[PDB]
Amino acid sequence: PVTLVEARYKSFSIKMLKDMKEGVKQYGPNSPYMRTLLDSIAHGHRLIPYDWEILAKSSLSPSQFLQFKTWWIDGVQEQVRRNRAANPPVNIDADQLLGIGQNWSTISQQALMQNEAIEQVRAICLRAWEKIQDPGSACPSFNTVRQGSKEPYPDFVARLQDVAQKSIADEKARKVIVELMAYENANPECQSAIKPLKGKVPAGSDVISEYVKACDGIGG
Amino acid sequence: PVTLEPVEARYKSFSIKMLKDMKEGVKQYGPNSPYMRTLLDSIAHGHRLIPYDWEILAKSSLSPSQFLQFKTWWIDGVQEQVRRNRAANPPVNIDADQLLGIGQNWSTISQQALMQNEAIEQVRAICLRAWEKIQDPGSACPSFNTVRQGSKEPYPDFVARLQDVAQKSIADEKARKVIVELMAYENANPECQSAIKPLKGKVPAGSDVISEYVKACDGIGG
Repeated sequence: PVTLVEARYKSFSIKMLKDMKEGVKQYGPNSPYMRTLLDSIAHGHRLIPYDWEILAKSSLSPSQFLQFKTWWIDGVQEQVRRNRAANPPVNIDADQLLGIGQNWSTISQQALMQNEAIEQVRAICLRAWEKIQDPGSACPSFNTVRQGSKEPYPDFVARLQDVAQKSIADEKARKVIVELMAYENANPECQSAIKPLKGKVPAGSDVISEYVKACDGIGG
Repeated sequence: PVTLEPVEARYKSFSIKMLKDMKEGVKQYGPNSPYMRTLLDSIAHGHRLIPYDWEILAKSSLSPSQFLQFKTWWIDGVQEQVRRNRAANPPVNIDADQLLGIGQNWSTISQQALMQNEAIEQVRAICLRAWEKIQDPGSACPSFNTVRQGSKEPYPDFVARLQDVAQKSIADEKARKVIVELMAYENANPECQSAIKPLKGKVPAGSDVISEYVKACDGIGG
């Protein structure tokens, strides 16, 4: 990252890259430990689009760098359409956020970027990292995730909370969908255990807290 | 119906539309739908119905196998009114041949057009209870042991059958209220008995028992 009297760009150490690879390989790219570590890296530095490529290339499988680059390209193609419709329109084109082109293809040209382009490339890079799949799997639809027999209830809810995180982009639309689907796809035991509790949050609680509290020793 | 205009009491028959919609109601919804009960009550309470007009309105708007029941329960409901019309002091001068519209003194329209209002309320309360025992066109009234909720049947469709049985068998409604609330638990399938068991014996406020029962079986039926 770059350090603010002029712009000086220094690569990462070996320890940071070793920790990132050892995290991604063992726990997954979207385990909560990796999200916490990645947000601590990104919010605590000044990342140019060179550094997202250096970080993601040296940490991900080659089957996952393709997905990272693809959803980065999709995110900047949608962010450009909201950038020209401004009043005044901002001078943030596609080739300034992708880190390629004629005027933006070397680290000396990129190190003189403003705060708004930094905070705009950060959100689309994080949303790109949020969509990277696990090595052997594909993202399923909501018709497939059902609590099978002999399976705990929070293990069932924590699959829905991830499926609704890869697909749907708005959090308010995530909450209503997972609150609805937590009752329809449940086992008959947890459905009968959860039916007298529906639509009743007592005080300062989440709905799914009382839901997982309700059916508790049911499966096993 | 008859009109008391200057007094003088003239007789006028029903219209054609007033008989036509009564027949089209009875034929389609049933004789004891909630629509026909209010329609018949609005006809009866807002007019002056002598026992000729009840027979005209009942003959022109019912099946041939249901006039045989209306006339029968009319006869049985006047066989028990005189037992409470001479055995209560002072005994009133209302004989059997006045509420039935037959005999020698009460057999023509001009004779029947001059009855007193106590006899009018009495024949009204007999006929409205006679109408509540007419059966659907192919059915006999079952007993309380045979109205059991079958599997894959919703709950309000079962409680409605219970109230339909209890409206034909019991004449007192205060005893109707306390039997449906017991049979609603006693005659349900186990999928609603297990869902209704923790609720028995308490209602919070502003409610009754039979709606707090049906709230707890919201999605259990098939």
